[PDB]
Amino acid sequence: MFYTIENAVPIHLLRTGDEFSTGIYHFDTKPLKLTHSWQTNRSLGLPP
Amino acid sequence: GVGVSTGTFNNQTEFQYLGEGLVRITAHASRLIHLNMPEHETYKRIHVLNSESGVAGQMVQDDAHTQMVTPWSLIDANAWGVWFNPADWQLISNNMTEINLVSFEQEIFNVVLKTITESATSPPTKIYNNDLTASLMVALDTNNTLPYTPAAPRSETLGFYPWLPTKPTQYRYYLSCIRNLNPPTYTGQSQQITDSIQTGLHSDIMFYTIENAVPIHLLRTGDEFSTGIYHFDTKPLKLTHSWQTNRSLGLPPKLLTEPTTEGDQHPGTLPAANTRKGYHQTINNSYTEATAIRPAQVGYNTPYMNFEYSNGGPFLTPIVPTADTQYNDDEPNGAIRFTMDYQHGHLTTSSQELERYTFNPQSKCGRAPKQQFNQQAPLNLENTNNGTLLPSDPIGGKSNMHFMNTLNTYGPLTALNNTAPVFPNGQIWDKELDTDLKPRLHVTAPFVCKNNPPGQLFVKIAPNLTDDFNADSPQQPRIITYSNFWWKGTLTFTAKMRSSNMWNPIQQHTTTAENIGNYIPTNIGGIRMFPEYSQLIPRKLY
Repeated sequence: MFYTIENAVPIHLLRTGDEFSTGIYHFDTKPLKLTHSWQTNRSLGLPP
Repeated sequence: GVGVSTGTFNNQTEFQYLGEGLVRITAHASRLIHLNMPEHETYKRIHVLNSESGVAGQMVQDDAHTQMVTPWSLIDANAWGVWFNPADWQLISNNMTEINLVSFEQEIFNVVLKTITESATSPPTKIYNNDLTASLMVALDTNNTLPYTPAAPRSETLGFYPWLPTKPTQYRYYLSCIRNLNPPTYTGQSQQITDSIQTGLHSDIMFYTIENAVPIHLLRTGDEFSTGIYHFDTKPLKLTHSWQTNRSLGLPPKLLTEPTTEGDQHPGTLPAANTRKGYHQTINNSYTEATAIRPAQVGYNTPYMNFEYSNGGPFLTPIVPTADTQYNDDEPNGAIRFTMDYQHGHLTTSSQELERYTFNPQSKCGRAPKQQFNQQAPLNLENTNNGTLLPSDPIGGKSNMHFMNTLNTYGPLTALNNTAPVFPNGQIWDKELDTDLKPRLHVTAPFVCKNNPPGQLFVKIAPNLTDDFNADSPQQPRIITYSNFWWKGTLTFTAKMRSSNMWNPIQQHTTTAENIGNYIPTNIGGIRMFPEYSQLIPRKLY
């Protein structure tokens, strides 16, 4: 697999007075939990 | 509303048949519940360390952990025995190909609270009054804030009998442990086993309170209460068993010699190996059945009797329960041994308490490790004691631990089957483990709620304070009180009828003059509810 920036993507030239901006990408991602579980098999269900 | 009944008793089993062959199995279950006044009005955080836990070998016997003992009692009816009776089961399993959870609703009624006054006038006489005004506390954790604790796996469900009263159990959940058992031992050896436990990592402490997380309804004799009407979102359950194994998948090799004499004795002949044609997931120009291309892996060996150890301690690594092979193995095939109770089957009368009985699902998948084996590099029909691992080879130097004990064959190619419904002690639905990645099924029960599971029903007798104040003191004294209140639940399923496709008749559970005894009372009033196979209808797999 031999890729080339030049060969696969259009390149913008920028002089001091120039600017550039990504569009606005939207993610499609499974939300991330900010909580931790603790229970282990020895802690699941109805205690004897 | 003192002298008026709030609800109604009904323990009928309605089987509505609809178009295209579906059925609205509606199970009504009523039962007279009895509740005693909680003996310790507080929330206790107890540990548990058994002498047995800290001994050479007896590690498997470890019972350590921490309990949050609440003053509340729980009403769990999640267990087949609650809803159906022997006949019901026979019908459903003998004729439905699949069945699924639909709606469920409980209802508590005809509450009655009772005071008990002591009269030690010579012989200890008991006087029973009615505290018309006292109340019965009821709480419904709709959102499941309180830790889920199915009763079924500890036969602490409601009584599988409509004509017999029953008791709800003490609600107590698990709390973080920091169990220590280093290091494992073996029956004989002398070593110093450290056996400790200290309430888990602070960051993992979960201390719930019925009072703090759920609104509680007070109920006086004339009061009533009812769950809404919960709807399940569950993967339908198959009531049929597969049989085909990898040695029974696809196009059987064509024979060249059909027998000429009656009897399963005389078989047919297959052309020699070599001359056979087709795919091979091996090199040798000879195509054998054991070594033949199959769609996938039906079943899989799960390292058996393996004990894993995480914070809370050591524990057995669960195995998907599937039917045993002709070499009744069980333990490696996750068989499930239930223990009955004077209220969940098992002759009410019998002198000995509880019953045994192990269970084996019908779907054939399981294995017979005492048979399995491995060969090296280019296979080679005709082993090399050196290039062949056997079911009797010493692993890691121990003369009885063979490779199978450590062998795990799970893979993308694995095709597996779900647990089976176990009438009656079996659990029915189950909450899903809130982990980022979920399990493909549970062993506990066959139904796992995709959404939020039905709510836990809590009960506790309202403290009947005396005149000897409260507060400004440890444990408060109160009038001895108790309650008799009825309960009615309505569990609704959906199932499909079966149909004659093949030529031969199939399995079906029936009455033999040698078992009716089990479905008939005793000359004294004994009743049994011995468990029965389920999923007894044959099914193609490929």
